[PDB]
Amino acid sequence: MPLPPGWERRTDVEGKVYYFNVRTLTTTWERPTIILE
Repeated sequence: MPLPPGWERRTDVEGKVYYFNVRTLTTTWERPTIILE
């Protein structure tokens, strides 16, 4: 499960990891899939 450029994964104080699509500025609990359009 690769992370295409423009994807970052950040951990919150809760110990949770949220995924941020930097390209569209989206904060989601969805693992970076093989390309997202």
